[PDB]
Amino acid sequence: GAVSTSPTQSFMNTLPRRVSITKQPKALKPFSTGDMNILLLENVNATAIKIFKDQGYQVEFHKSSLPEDELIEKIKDVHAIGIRSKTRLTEKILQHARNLVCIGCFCIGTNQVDLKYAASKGIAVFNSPFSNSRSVAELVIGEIISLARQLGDRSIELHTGTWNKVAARCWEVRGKTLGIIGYGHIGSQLSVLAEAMGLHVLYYDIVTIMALGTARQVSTLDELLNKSDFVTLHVPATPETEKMLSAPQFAAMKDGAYVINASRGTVVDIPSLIQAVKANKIAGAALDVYPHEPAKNGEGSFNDELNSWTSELVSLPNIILTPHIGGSTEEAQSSIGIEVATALSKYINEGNSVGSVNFPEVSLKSLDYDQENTVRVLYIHRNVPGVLKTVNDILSDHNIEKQFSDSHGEIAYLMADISSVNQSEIKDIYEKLNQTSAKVSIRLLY
Amino acid sequence: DSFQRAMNFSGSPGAVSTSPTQTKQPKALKPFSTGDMNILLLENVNATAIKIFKDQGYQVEFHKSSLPEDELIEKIKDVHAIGIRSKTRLTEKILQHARNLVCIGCFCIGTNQVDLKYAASKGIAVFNSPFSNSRSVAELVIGEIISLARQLGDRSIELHTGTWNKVAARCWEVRGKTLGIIGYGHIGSQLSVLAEAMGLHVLYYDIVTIMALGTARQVSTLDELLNKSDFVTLHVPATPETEKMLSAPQFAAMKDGAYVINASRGTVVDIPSLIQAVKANKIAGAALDVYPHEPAKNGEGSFNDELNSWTSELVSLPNIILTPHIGGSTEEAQSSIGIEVATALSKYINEGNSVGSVNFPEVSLKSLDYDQENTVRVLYIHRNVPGVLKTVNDILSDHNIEKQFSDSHGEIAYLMADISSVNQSEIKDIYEKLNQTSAKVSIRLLY
Amino acid sequence: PGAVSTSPTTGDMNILLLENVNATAIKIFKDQGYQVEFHKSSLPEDELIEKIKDVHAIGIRSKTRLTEKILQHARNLVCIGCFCIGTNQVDLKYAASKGIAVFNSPFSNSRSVAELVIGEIISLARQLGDRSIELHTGTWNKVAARCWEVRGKTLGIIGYGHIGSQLSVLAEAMGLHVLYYDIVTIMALGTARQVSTLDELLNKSDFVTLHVPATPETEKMLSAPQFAAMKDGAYVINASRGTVVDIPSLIQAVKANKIAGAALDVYPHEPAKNGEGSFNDELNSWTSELVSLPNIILTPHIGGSTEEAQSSIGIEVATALSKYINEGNSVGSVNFPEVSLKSQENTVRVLYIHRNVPGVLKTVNDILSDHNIEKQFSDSHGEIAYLMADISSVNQSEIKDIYEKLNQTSAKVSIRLLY
Amino acid sequence: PGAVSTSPTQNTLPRRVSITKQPKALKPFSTGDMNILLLENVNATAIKIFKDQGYQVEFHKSSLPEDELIEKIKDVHAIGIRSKTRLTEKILQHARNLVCIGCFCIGTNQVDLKYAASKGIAVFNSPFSNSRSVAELVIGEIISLARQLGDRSIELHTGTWNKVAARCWEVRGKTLGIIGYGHIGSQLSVLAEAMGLHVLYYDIVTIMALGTARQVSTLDELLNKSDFVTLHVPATPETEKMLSAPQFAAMKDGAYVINASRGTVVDIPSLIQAVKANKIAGAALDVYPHEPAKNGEGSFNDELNSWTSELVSLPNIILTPHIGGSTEEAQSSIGIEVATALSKYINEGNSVGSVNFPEVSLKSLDYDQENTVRVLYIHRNVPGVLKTVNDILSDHNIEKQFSDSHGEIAYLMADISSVNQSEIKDIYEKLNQTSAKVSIRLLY
Ligand SMILES: NC(=O)c1ccc[n+]([C@@H]2O[C@H](COP(=O)([O-])OP(=O)(O)OC[C@H]3O[C@@H](n4cnc5c(N)ncnc54)[C@H](O)[C@@H]3O)[C@@H](O)[C@H]2O)c1
Ligand SMILES: NC(=O)c1ccc[n+]([C@@H]2O[C@H](COP(=O)([O-])OP(=O)(O)OC[C@H]3O[C@@H](n4cnc5c(N)ncnc54)[C@H](O)[C@@H]3O)[C@@H](O)[C@H]2O)c1
Ligand SMILES: NC(=O)c1ccc[n+]([C@@H]2O[C@H](COP(=O)([O-])OP(=O)(O)OC[C@H]3O[C@@H](n4cnc5c(N)ncnc54)[C@H](O)[C@@H]3O)[C@@H](O)[C@H]2O)c1
Ligand SMILES: NC(=O)c1ccc[n+]([C@@H]2O[C@H](COP(=O)([O-])OP(=O)(O)OC[C@H]3O[C@@H](n4cnc5c(N)ncnc54)[C@H](O)[C@@H]3O)[C@@H](O)[C@H]2O)c1
Ligand SMILES: O=C(O)CC[C@@H](O)C(=O)O
Repeated sequence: GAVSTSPTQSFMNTLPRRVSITKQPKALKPFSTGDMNILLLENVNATAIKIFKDQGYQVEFHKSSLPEDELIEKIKDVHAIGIRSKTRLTEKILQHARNLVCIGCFCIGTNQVDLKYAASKGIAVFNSPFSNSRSVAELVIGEIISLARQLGDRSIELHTGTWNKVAARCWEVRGKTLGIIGYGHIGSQLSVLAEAMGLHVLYYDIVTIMALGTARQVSTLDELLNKSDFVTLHVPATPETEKMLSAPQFAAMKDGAYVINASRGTVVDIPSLIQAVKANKIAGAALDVYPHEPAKNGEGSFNDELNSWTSELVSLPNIILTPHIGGSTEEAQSSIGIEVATALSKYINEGNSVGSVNFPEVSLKSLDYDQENTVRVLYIHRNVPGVLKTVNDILSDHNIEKQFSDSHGEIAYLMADISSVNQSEIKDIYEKLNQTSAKVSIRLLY
Repeated sequence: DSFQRAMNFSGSPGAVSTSPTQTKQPKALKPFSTGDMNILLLENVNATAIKIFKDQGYQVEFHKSSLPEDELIEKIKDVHAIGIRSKTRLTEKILQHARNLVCIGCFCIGTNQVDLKYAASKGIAVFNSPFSNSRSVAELVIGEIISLARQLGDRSIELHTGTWNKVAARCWEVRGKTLGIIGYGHIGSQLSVLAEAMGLHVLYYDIVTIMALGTARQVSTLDELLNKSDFVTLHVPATPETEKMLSAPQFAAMKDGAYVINASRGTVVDIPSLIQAVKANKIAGAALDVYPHEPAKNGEGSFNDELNSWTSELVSLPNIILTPHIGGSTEEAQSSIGIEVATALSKYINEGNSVGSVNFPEVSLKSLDYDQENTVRVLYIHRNVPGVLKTVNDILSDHNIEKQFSDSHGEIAYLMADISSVNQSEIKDIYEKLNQTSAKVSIRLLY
Repeated sequence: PGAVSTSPTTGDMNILLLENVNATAIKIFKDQGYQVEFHKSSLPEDELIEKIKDVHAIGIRSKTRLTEKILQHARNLVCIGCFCIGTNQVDLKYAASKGIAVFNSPFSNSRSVAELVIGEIISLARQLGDRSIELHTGTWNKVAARCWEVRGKTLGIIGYGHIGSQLSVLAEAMGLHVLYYDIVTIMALGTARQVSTLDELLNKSDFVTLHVPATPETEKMLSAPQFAAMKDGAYVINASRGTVVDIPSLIQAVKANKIAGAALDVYPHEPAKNGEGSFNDELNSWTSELVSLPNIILTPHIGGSTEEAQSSIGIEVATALSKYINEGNSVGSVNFPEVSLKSQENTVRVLYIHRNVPGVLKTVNDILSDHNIEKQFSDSHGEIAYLMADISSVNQSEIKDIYEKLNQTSAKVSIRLLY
Repeated sequence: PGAVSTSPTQNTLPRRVSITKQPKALKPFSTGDMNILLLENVNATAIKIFKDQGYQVEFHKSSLPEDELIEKIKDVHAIGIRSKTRLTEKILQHARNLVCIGCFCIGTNQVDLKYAASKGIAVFNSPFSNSRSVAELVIGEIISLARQLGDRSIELHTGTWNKVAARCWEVRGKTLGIIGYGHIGSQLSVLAEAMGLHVLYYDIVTIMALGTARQVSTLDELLNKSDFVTLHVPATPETEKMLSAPQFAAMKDGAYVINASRGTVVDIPSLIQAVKANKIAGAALDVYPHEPAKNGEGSFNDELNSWTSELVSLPNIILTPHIGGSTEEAQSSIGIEVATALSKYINEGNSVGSVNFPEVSLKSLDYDQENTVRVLYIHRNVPGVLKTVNDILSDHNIEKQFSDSHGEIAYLMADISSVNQSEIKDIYEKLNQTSAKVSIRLLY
């Protein structure tokens, strides 16, 4: 009835990637310490080895994990350690790590590390949560097509001599609808690929999320299950996602629809999927993840003793099974290398703990090249009253340009930039802070 | 002199200048011959075709496979149109018995299963569907690119037999990789756009200069494409030049750990040389939809050393995807073929329209309006000799001819004429006169 | 879809060009080797008569009247090019009666009009015209009130034809939502939506624009009741036809602050020529009223007045006349049957224009019966018909014989043989 | 002869709603109600955001005489202005309660930023809210100039019918040269491509193109190859008169010039001369070297800019009075940006995006952090102040703390737990009598 102001809101005025004309960051070196020793285990990617050697750190590399007694001896001298999933950094092991500044988990998982014990010794732990997104999104595009045309079945037939040309119930993916459960890093990336392959994209999330492209958020999962040809899961493991696709969800789906799970091994009830496929309700499925997975690669590893429905699952048509290869590419392993090595490096060189999984997240803008006589104090301490009183007293002869402290449990982390400090005064500040009683670990960068 | 004002002509001062630019209802018609229309459909044509024919009111007989030769002969005696696919062989042996047949539908690309020349000689028009499977093949390839990049087939076969084998080594994200398309035709150009959207660089080789879609680039030699591509895929016709165009020297021109995809034609790759390139770790994987020798029917021991001798060798190799000519085996493709060919046969029967025919002159005329009473359409198939239009236009000379179109194709020609103000007495007279001209091959009148 | 299911899917030829047709046309004709005479305006009737007695093709635009009085003297004329949409300046029936084919350019101005509208949308949304007129007379008047970003607003297109569908894609790219009303079901481009009633479009649109023909149904189709159906402070654009809007009712809707602005390219009465006192109360009585209103953009029928449009007309019509002369192709002709044939030695093409009566193909195909006819196409248009036949193995002696025989048939209107 | 190998690897989320813990809402100590004063007809979106916080809001459509402004500002905690209200030291000296200033506009020169910072007063503005509005204006002027729309309409409004297709063009296929590929330039780029123009841009920085725009290394390459040239640059000494006689000579015959950036960036006498010589076919100007302070009837004339009578007598010139950002949507977005900024500064102490202040903020306290106070301590960047402050707070655990400096001023923000109402008053009075203190608030 009246022309009127459109819904416009200022955060939608964006700017493309450009080159700053910044001032050179001052490079900072620790007090009293010599060479940084990095130990990398479990065949971390060469991108990581390179980033560390270019800093001038000494790097020791291993393709697998170490026996516990060998790991103990090596870890005594080491300043940073990179691991993946199979190295268990327990208190038994970390108690001997007198020099360790940080731990890199070159992977998503961090449970192999006793995070709380580590924090208690002032050891920051970093990981790579989102480095595998593109690899999983592409896997799914490939499985959509592969399921749509029963590729796996065709190839297995031909490899054993059966020629079975079938158009019945095989589809062009253009025009079909993809239902994405969880519009996160993977879900939103998959959305754009799926639209490019000519699918209509619906998504269900527990949060209101701005769509990419022409994807549509649906308010209930049953709308998504009702209207989707392909349903795919990109959710975390929570109690709410635990078995969130079970018999009633498969009944809500279309006859001859398809199910894809490269999220978490718990999110699908497999006995109910097996039964939905056997009833010809579900036309095919692709699983990358299972309730129980072997610890190592091997030849009889995937069987009825690991998951009891294995012999049933294997005997079904149009089932694609993969052994957790969602993120298993050279590009992903290489990006993890860069993300985590860069993270450890910024923590060592600048004290930046943003993205740490067990630590307060603290950082400060870099000092300029030309800020002569400025020191950065990195003070990890016990989260009790009276500690900033102590510290800011010790530093009170010098102007503090800026300072940031934050806490995480029983631990806290102060970072302060102080100006006009000569080398005599630096040694004095170090020894004073080193004999405070709240101190867990201290480092000064100059 | 006037050659400076000619190099500063196709160059310019600098001037703003013009950019480089660039209802009535159809009357439905029925033949003069009594007894309707029998359609025979073989080899499991799609339901879209069955529906189009029944809605015309034709009597339709449907079969899911082909017939023995003796059964096919007896059925074809009464039939007015026959739909087939690749495995029904309409030889002269069979078509000699087809006294009523007006047209043949090939619900597929190939027409070699039909003796097209014998058919044309009897005034039988043949129709097919060349370009209906394009999207289906392009999507197959996108899926095999990813599947090969990630060794999906190998992973699944392992797990189905109980082997857990997680591998990132030489498994890749296809974003950033380069796709080399050999043959930038209907399928190649479609695949190009998909591949860019999946974040591949696309190069293509063709024997002709073709305008790129998107930001694909044409390379002048195949070896440049083989040198620069991570994935190589073939979308070419079967010519003597494409016969074994990827052999040992082309695999040596390719990258270490590159990939080969062939959903074009069974002859275009030399398989013993591919087997050898894979065994030497030169080629990291391959997907084949088509083979030199393919079984005639689906079956359990059909794909073996007796059909192609290197079968047992090929199957024992890692990261090999084998499919049984399923490039165009989708519901959407089979359904579009259904509609294209059944619409074509239907317009040929109801209106005489032979456009898109593979063995016939291509002739058609605008539909007559609903309300054009007393108008007949003459469909006269004859021998392409002088003096035939003289004869025909004489026979019709008492009636105004609203329009007429004749065209020739070899020894056969096809006249189509719309004549107004014709009563039923005069119609029978025209029919019997045209039916006893000596140039006549077959005649039909629609009113 | 409650189950996964299938998805949807030659230097003898004299050309005379009048009224300043575009150079693209002059070039196409000279590259054929035709002799070309060009004029920037039209000719007096007596001069036109003398020139036309030898002309084989004539190009005109809107102001040259090819009456029977003039065409009766055109002994050589094969065809007429209208380098424009309109053809009423030509007596089409008399022309057809002499075997003269007439061609025009209906759809060459589509992009030019669609861009004009995108510009007027923005200009009206921000009162640009008013701002500039103010400043040109010294008034500084910065105004944000009721001025809008077009992003998010809705465009209502009446008539989703060549112009409407082109405008649709532009408007979406500028971030408008597009609704359209047409009297026919038309598949949308992009994410435009067809609305089943005009009143729904008027109710839901911020900008309303007209791209319809002049029919009795479009005659004054936007009047007082349609402006009442529109939003307060909505906008009206008419670059279709001068009759389609009731202007006194638009004036009244603007005066009542119902309509916030309007752009008109077309009027009920327009001057014949450019001039200084041409647009006034004697031409349309509401002129002084219309002019005194805020946020009204007035243009003098410039919707298709670009270099690119004039240039495309040049190419379309000159190519058409050229294919008619060189190949007999009459497809796109406005007053003639539409006939053409796919374009070695010893083949002739017979072009026989004749009276549409029985017995004529009998006569003609008799005359040609010593020679094989490879193909042949005849069609009719009223009292006239047009045969085109390709005959093989013909030497120049036999060609002259066929010509003289066809030239003395009684149904004949005009004949030409191409070899 | 090649080897397949790792691609060159370079993950966001789309905007989403948080399902965190409910933010604890915080109220200042010694203060009662927050009074907001809004001048110069700020948009209703701002009035609404402030009343929903429960602030008392006084609104005016214009600016105030200096003596009235002085009296009102004595009580006021936040003031919103636009370009014409001059907040000098003369006026701000009497601002005993003022916590912050909103500039509901891009410009902040009307405010004495340094004096303000010296009294602990944070100033906020809206730099980039007008981008889309300017980009659309330009698309409209491109078309309007290409078709001489303005000239046609002026003619008809006076009774002249003048149909012209000569040197009138479809913009499809033409080239747009964007000088300054910033917020406006990059937005315009995408629009222009959609209207079928080829886009070149010149910038002093390497900027990744949107779409199929192409960065050119020199300005004269852009001037040489463009049909339409448009300016979206800041006022620097390098942009001062950056289009003058030599740049117009580098441009195409019958090309077009658009300036909705800054009033100084084009040399107008040289543009007038290029148009008169038929070098430049048309121009649109939104901005001038001298502009009137207010709307009025004889404001734009030879006394303001001497070439006015010359400029106005030329064909195909579009003149607008600084309306690049004058839309409902732009004014409304400014409303939201600045009112939200002032509100977060008042309610949470967040000074990020401040133009004259250290940029400090802390994650919100949870609903269930009972007995926590937030200390907002604006002081002098001199040694020994954190010693004093962290001493005063040393009976309480500090959960977190962030101090940063900007010249002679610094700003500490500290979250302290387990504080009852007795102890809160004690901390306030101690911090209020520290010698480094400029201003202090506590939120609890
Ligand atoms: N298969 C593999 O090898 C592999 C590799 C990488 C990641 N992953 C897994 O994939 C999943 C997604 O990774 P990501 O980075 O995209 O996650 P993300 O955290 O970026 O996003 C997950 C999404 O799930 C949504 N969500 C949470 N609970 C939900 C619920 N109950 N219903 C619906 N939506 C819900 C969240 O709102 C969010 O949008 C995780 O489980 C991750 O560990 C697996
Ligand atoms: N696998 C299947 O089920 C299936 C399905 C459909 C089509 N096909 C086949 O795919 C192929 C492509 O079909 P299309 O529709 O895209 O064909 P098309 O005719 O449109 O394109 C083929 C292209 O190959 C080019 N070409 C020919 N010889 C070449 C050579 N020696 N080197 C490089 N380029 C060459 C041609 O110039 C042309 O541009 C054909 O063999 C067709 O039969 C297979
Ligand atoms: N101003 C100019 O200089 C200029 C230039 C070119 C064309 N035009 C005119 O613009 C108009 C549109 O031209 P076009 O090329 O798009 O024509 P078109 O014939 O392609 O489009 C007309 C459309 O309007 C629809 N329509 C007809 N009557 C209708 C009605 N009563 N209500 C709603 N829809 C109706 C038709 O079905 C069709 O889709 C015509 O009048 C044409 O002559 C003007
Ligand atoms: N007319 C109005 O009402 C109005 C409205 C909004 C903005 N503006 C003005 O428009 C301009 C653009 O605003 P914005 O938000 O895009 O600015 P921005 O700061 O995002 O972009 C300016 C761009 O200019 C580039 N640059 C700087 N100096 C340059 C030079 N000498 N030559 C070329 N490029 C140069 C910068 O690198 C940057 O990319 C500013 O002057 C702004 O004040 C005017
Ligand atoms: O081209 C002309 O002569 C102007 C009028 C023209 O628009 C027409 O009648 O189509």
